[PDB]
Amino acid sequence: AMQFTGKNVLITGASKGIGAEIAKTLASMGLKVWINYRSNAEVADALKNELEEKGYKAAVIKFDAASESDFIEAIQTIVQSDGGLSYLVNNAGVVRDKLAIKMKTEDFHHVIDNNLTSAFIGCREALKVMSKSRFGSVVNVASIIGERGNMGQTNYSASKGGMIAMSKSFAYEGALRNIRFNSVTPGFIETDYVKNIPLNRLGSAKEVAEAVAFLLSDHSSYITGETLKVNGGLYM
Amino acid sequence: MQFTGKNVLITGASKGIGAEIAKTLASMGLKVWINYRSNAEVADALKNELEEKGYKAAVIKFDAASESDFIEAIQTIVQSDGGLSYLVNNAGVVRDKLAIKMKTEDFHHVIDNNLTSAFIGCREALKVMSKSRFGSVVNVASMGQTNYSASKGGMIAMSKSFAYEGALRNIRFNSVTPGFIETVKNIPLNRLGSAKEVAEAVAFLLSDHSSYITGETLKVNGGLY
Amino acid sequence: AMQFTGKNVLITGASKGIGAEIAKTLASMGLKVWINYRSNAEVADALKNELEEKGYKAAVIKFDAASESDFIEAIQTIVQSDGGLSYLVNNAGVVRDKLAIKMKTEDFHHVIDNNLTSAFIGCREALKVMSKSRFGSVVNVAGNMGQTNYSASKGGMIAMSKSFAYEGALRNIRFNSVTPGFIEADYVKNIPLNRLGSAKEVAEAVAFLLSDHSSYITGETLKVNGGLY
Amino acid sequence: MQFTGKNVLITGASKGIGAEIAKTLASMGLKVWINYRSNAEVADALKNELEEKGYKAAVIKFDAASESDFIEAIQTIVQSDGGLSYLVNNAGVVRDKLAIKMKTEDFHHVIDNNLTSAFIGCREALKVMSKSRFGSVVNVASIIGERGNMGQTNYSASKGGMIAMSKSFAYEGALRNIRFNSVTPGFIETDADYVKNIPLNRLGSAKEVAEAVAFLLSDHSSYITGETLKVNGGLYM
Ligand code: NA
Repeated sequence: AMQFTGKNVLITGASKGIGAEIAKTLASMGLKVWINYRSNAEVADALKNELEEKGYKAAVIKFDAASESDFIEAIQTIVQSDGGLSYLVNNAGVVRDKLAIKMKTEDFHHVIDNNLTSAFIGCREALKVMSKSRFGSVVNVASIIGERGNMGQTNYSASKGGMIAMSKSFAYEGALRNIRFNSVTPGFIETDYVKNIPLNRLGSAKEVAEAVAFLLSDHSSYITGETLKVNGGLYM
Repeated sequence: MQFTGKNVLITGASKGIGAEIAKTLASMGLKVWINYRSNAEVADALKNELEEKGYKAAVIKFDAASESDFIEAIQTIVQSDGGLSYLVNNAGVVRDKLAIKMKTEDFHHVIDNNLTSAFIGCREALKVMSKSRFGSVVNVASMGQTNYSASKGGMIAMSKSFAYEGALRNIRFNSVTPGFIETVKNIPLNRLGSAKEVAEAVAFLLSDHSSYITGETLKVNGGLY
Repeated sequence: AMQFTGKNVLITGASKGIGAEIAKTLASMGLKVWINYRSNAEVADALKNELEEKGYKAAVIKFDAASESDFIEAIQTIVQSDGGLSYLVNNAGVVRDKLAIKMKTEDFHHVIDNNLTSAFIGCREALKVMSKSRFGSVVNVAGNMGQTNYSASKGGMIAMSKSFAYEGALRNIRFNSVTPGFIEADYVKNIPLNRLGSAKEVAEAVAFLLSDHSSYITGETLKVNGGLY
Repeated sequence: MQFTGKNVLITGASKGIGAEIAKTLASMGLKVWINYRSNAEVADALKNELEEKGYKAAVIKFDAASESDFIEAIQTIVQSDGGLSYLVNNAGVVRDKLAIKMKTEDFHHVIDNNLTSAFIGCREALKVMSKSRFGSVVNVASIIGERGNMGQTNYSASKGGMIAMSKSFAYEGALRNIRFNSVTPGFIETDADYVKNIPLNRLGSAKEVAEAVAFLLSDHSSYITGETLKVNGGLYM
């Protein structure tokens, strides 16, 4: 177990895939995890249950990370239960791949609001809530697409490129008060194209999850404004 | 510089950097289309200035953030000129504030005006330049700047994705990232850049001289980054 | 304690500063540390002793990392004592800042040989020795006014490490880099975190990149500079 | 393109990319100095070709890896032309090997020929251009230097080093308006398994690289220093 001065963590879009592993990983290292879900209570509750059965601390929380007012409410709820919030992971993300010539503005906004605006709101709240205690760490989960572009993903790459850039700006603003901001850019993660990956396999959600954890942990305390690639050598 | 193409649309071309891009490109033989959003007088004075020097220039009102306006404007150009070879996404605003003071509206305002606008422009470029299997497109960039850095980081990333999508049809996409441009201690060249210095880098990236260059970001900042 | 599938680690220039902390940190997480020194046996022995007195596993080993033949001999020695080598840290490094117009070729080579060539040799040997067992991780510890030679050697190291990452990838030998900033107030003013880093903070990022935790990470550079770049 | 400066030295200018840089720059009115190491005939044939078209050109023998040879050669140019406004460090060799097969001598061979050579050139450019408070210098590197490569631990090292080093030079020349920049070519026509990963779906010409070098030297890029310009057809973004 990595070392955490903080006690709890909010993970957006934590119901499944990468968000679910981040919750597992961080729970296994002694943090109380808050598992944000948007729609399905049963999946999120089953995850919470699974973690409790292993002796870890976990809770579920319903909101839409793209909604300003839902995100503010959800933080107020956490501060009320736990006394504060030390850690945050902006993971909420959707895709809507189309060739640009076919893509409508609505398709572009849809991904921008759900991926970038959501991270802006989360990061803003983190700064509000973590400044009081002069301690925090935030990780934005982004993608290789945000660094290198992709055919059919003008909107995804825009939202991830934006997230990466934005996170650095936050890093500047949280720095004096020891609130760190960093990004992670997964490559191809399980859940053909393996040939272009030097490690010659897909990454697990776990491998991403453990890099997020490092960046939240005290081990990375002189690290802020960095992007950590977790892509098997696909992009260097 | 050499241009296979014949004309260019520049968004936010009334003044500052956009205006210099128009001058520069007009003096190198391209017919420039000068998009303005609000002030007709400044745009028409620019058009006039360029005409009086024997260059070819036109003016066009539309809001680059508006999908339907951008599509109409291109239709207008295609109708006058037969097509469009070059495009410069320059439309851009700032609204600096510390993130804790910043409202969602402040964030969207910059996103829609800077990033969404470049998306639309790029999309239309692709539609209109594919037919003729030729084009070049330049996306111009612009503590307290979470919204600006988001929109510009996004633009840079998005442009690369466009570069992928235009590549087979020889439609290049590239970015320029100006530093402090005239409207110093941390700038190695120890001076502000002129709008002209930005404008000539745009021109290179549109010119045939940069024909093996796509998906790139060109910094024009005096060594500041 | 972070998770290590591997058992031992060689650290070049481990006598003092950052190299010494990498040794302490990794020793405390259960790895047998090999403490390379070039000249002073006493300081290196005192470190080894300190770590053994705490119940950790540690050894010292004399060689010049810039020397091809010395480095090969030393690895042979390790393989022979421990059965193999799972981890390596190229930390051997010098500076010789001067303005380029005053800098001689000898000044440039001096830094290149001691920083870049040394890392090449270490990385090459890592690949030879780790390929048999299809497991390993390697960390290279890496512009500016007055530092044409340093930036050259560090830019090179960073680029070279990626090439290594390609070559070790099929055999699950990962290569990564770390780029410390100012490590222990007018220097501090340009650092967003507004303080110097400790050797520990660098040492723990190295450890992560060696640990199983970073197993899908290769060819990456990890900045440990407090937001300075 | 517009050049305030009047002449240019290009290292390894006999052939390939270096030759095209010379042709390009000659056709835009610069007096070009064509460095060669070994073969006089090829360099002379290039000079001849350019003179027959009414351009200004000279040949100059030296090894860019040798400090003393490079100093002499600049002294020669200053003596003929009054100064030197532009420089292109292009001298470069390859010696690909898998690292486990590579000897230290193989590593140095590329470092000395590619990186040390650029360091010397850049150093001299600074000495010779400072007096007149004007200059531009381009280090021709490679995509390999940005992304690394299987079998090119020594090439990448030397190009990664170049790109980093050039920025340091940019800092040191900035007050005196001496700009330093790099170019990183991708796969350039070498005399369809390479081509499939290139979005533009073709190899670049030596010309397309040559014209990017020219831009970076030209007055058109006067607010650009410490930058790396990729000329790789989208292969790396
Ligand atoms: Na061309």
